[PDB]
Parts: sequence; structure tokens; C-alpha cells
Amino acid sequence: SDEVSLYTTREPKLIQPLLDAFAKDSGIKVNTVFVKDGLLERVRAEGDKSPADVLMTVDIGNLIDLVNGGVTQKIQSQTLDSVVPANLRGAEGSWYALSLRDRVLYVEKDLKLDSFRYGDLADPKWKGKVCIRSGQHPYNTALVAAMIAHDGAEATEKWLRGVKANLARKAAGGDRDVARDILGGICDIGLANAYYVGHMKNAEPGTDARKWGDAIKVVRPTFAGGTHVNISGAAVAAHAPNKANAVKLLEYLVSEPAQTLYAQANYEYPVRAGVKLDAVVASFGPLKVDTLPVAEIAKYRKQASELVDKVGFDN
Ligand SMILES: [Fe+3]
Repeated sequence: SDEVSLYTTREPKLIQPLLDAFAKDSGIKVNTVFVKDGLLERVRAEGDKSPADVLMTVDIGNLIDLVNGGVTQKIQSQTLDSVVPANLRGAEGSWYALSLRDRVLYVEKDLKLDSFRYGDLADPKWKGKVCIRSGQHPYNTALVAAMIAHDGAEATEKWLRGVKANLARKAAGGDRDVARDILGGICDIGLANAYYVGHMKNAEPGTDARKWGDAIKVVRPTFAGGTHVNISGAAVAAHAPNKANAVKLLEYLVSEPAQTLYAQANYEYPVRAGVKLDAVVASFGPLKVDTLPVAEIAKYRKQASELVDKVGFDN
């Protein structure tokens, strides 16, 4: 009755403040396990006696590995059912989106560039000018997976090769390192999540993070077609010892107060309507979402990852 356990790939500073707010509101302690990756391996290796209640990812692919991997159970909740859009959830409560995010182009603030198509990143004119993290990170495999859904595996492999040839340094680091390396003059552009820009641009003045943020502007590419969007999402673990408290945490996270935190503290987009965005995030302009369902993007996640490997993307 007294606690709940969260296993997640989320950044602690990007989830802790609303677990704190939940505990302070509910009286329910949130035990916490953060993981770089391998969420399915840890949950399945712990077996029947696993303490896991809630499993939280920052990628639909990752989320569906868990559902289709047999380590989840269905959720029955009128609140999640009424609040979360039917295009951003699993059938009969198998999984739910909690926030939205878009993978966009970081651009040196003074570069002339109003528009971008995702395909443009392969264009030879960007040679030696692109920064990106590992092509095997879920943010990217999902993006690659959507491109497979739009253009086929042949065109996607070709794009990956063009992108790899355009890279200014090795595909590694995190999303923030794109803004860093743009400030350092290593690259002029790079693919990364816009919510980090909101996080960096609001950072303490004088800090590196702040300088990175003030170096760049956001350009949202479209598919040659809207901007690619992914989710943070959760499922309840198959043998959750605290299922009721697990559902309570998820219901709390889709509430207006918590979705405000997603907007104003995480700089993401809420799944719930009527929540105001952060002023900096609002300044990127209106978001035109890719029509492709997130569950459809997940279809090609495995092929996406093989293609990234095939081209030796991180070499
Ligand atoms: Fe993230």
C-alpha cells in the first residue's frame, strides 16, 4: 500500500521532480531504478520476484520491446483512458504515452536556413558540418525507423551513408553535445531533441549548458510529411507487487499539474490538452506532427538498427 517502484531509462533530473511531487501529493514513496539501457534484460532476469511496478522509456520502440517481450500487463484506468489520446496508447491499456518530443535540427544561430527536410541531412553541401549522437541510440533508431516507413529500406540506407559522410566527428555523446559542438564550431547543424534546447536555454547563466543553448536555434525538419515525434511512455510490469500504486503514479503523471511540469520543467509537449508550453519552447513555432502513428514507427525499429550497423555509422 505504501510504495511503488519505477524502472526507467529517463534522465533522473527529467523525472525526479514529478516523482517528488507525486510522493508529496499521494503519500506513496517511489523507489527508483535508472538504467542506461537493457530494461527488458533487467526485468526478465529478475523474473517472478522482480519489484518493478512501472516501466518507463523515452522511445516507443523500447516500450514495445517490453510489451512484446512479455514483461508487462494491461492497465485498467478510467483516468488514463479519458486523458491519453487513442493514437498515443496501446489497445486495452497495454501502454500509454506520458509526454511527446520531436527530433529536430540544431542550427548555429546565424546560419541562413529557414526550412529543412530530414533527407537534406544527407546532402553533400553539409559535408564535414553535421553532429549527431550514436546512430544506435533509440532516439535515432526510431527516426531511422520512421524513414523506413516513409521511403523504404533502400532510400534509408542511402541517407544513412550520406549522413555518415557528412559527419564532423564520430557519432557519439548525448543530444546536448550537438549544441556544445555547434558552439565549438565543430559542426553547423545536427539532429537532436528540442526539449534539451529548452533545458539548456533556461540553464543557469554562465554555465556551459547555458552557452550551448544560446549558440543555437531550432529548425524542425519534415519528411519529404511532418516533424518526427517520439514519446516518453510507461507500462506496468507483469508481476508488479504494487499494481494499484503503479496505476496511481501513471494517472498522476497525466494530470494537469504533472503535465505542466512536463511542459515547464522538462520542456516537452504534454499528451493532455489545455496545458501551456514553456515560453522558449513556444518560440520554436507551432509543431506539425508526422501523421505516422508511433506504433507504426516501432514496426521498423529492428530493421532501422541493422541498417545503422550495415553502414558502419558510428565508425
Ligand atoms: Fe531524453
